[PDB]
Amino acid sequence: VSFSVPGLVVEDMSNSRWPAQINGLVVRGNEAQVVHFQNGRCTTEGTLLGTTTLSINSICGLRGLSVSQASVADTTLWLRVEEPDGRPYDIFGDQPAPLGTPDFTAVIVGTAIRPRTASGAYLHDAYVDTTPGDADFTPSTGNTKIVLRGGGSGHVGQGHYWQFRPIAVEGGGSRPQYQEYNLPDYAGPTASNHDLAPPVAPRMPGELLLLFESDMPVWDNGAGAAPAQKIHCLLPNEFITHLFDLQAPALAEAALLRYVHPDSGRTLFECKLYREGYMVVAAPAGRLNFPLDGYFRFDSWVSAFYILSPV
Amino acid sequence: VSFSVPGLVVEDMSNSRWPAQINGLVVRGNEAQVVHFQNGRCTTEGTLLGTTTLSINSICGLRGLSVSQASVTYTLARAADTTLWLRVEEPDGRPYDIFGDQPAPLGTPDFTAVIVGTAIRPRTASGAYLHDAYVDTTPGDADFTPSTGNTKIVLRGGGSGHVGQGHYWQFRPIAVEGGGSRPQYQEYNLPDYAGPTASNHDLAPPVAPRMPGELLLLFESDMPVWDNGAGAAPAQKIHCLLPNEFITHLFDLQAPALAEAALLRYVHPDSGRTLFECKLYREGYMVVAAPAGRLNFPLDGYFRFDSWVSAFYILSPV
Repeated sequence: VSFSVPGLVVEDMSNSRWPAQINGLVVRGNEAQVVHFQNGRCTTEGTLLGTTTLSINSICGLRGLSVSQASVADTTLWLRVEEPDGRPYDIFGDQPAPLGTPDFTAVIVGTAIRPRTASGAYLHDAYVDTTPGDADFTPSTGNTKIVLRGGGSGHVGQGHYWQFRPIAVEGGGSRPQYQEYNLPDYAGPTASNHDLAPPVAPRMPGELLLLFESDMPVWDNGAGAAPAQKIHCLLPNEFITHLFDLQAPALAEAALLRYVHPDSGRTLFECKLYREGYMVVAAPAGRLNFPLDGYFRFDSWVSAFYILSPV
Repeated sequence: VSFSVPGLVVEDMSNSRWPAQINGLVVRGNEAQVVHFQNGRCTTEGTLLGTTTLSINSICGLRGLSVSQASVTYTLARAADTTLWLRVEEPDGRPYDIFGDQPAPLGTPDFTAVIVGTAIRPRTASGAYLHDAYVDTTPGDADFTPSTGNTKIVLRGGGSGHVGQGHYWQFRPIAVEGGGSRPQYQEYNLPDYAGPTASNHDLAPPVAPRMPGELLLLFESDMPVWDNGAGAAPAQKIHCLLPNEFITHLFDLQAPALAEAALLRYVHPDSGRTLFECKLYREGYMVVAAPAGRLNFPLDGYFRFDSWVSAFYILSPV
């Protein structure tokens, strides 16, 4: 099985850590906080890592059956968390958390949805605090908490299927900071993480990480004063499904890709997609100034010692 | 270039008319209302039709720059609302061509209902903003007019002072209204894209199986319902001809059709065999030799292409 990458242009593709179109290409330096994404992790061989799911609608979310408090103004909701396919989450399995679980610290605003109940369907505005400031973000233990904002009393009875779907993160002066590079405590304050997908840092000199950018919406209680935000991922969802389906064996540490712009009738730049599923370019940190209507094309397998032409 | 379909299991794939995982397979009969979807339209050769976009996050939504009004019980709750006016554009940010080959901008909602969601103003230098919102796509609202280059978004209960012109906005769908005396959600009913005054144009063609004993196979998802926190409205579904992963697969592949339909087999790894077979017609829909109603098969199986066949090929019953 010969290797290949999707022929879709970048602005057609989507973020694998957040529900959004890709609208930017940026190069990140080797900052103190190392990239440790749990979502959007796929090898060139199509091996999924961390909490990565192929179900785009399950990304950065929680779903499962409601349960009572004792079994574990606003209204609290308790879920026994499960996988996107509906099968139960394996506590002592090979994952730090259920697939699609948020992989960063913030207060995440969104909707709590109870779609199938015979007594009638329900939804309400909700938020999930994934910072260590909240003791009850514990999806690694099999249960987690969701807060229904301003209402929801009488609707959180046990035995019903719920979903939390993300809309935005909180911003503003006295709200918890949104830190997309900061991994949460999946097991809460009392316990440790396990089976995390490995850190991403370029080994070779002169090679920096290339990230796919999206806008990150911000909630500030209707003020409209909080500063605009971004969120990033190693590979687009369309890349991940392509590789997973293909299951092509890696023939070298990296695949040399060229970014091809039909209008310009030429290649604009080239990059290295490493076996571990991240891209690098010989370029300094910061936003790349290229049109997003170009696509990546695979040309050959190269070693880690291959010297890229500057961007 | 040989034809093929994705090897992904069904419960891994997503709906091309709504933001949701696929969780059902159902067979629809030839009802009075013919399937006329504008989103989720792709031929087996990878030709996109209607308002179909490859950007899954732009599906059933509206985006563009804000504009002034001059540029363009129920009554009580309405007074508390704020209207937002957008000059609609494509997902890539390029302007909508009013006299182009589309009934509306790509990703526009293709059914009549009140759609609840979020109005997002994500990049403004003065600070980012969002608010709870709804879009009335029924002929009951004169101002759903995306075909004309402008449409309306209603901010529920607030938003005054935030709807100034010149800023980038998005409307993203969360649910449809379902309350007792609220507009009906009718996923098979095409909206008036130009409003009451003008007619639609360049609609993707109707879908109805020609061959006898063949009914349409649809991919089902849950549809969330908003009823102002009552929780009494009955549960809903939404359907599509092909999953998003099918559409991107065909678009990238660009394989020429060698016959009227592609014979697909549904393969279940645990059972170690094919469970049923179907026909994927060139026009981009699937059919099966089966009566109407929900199919009872596990969703951890995948479709596999076996050969090109004519419309007269007789499928084995499901």
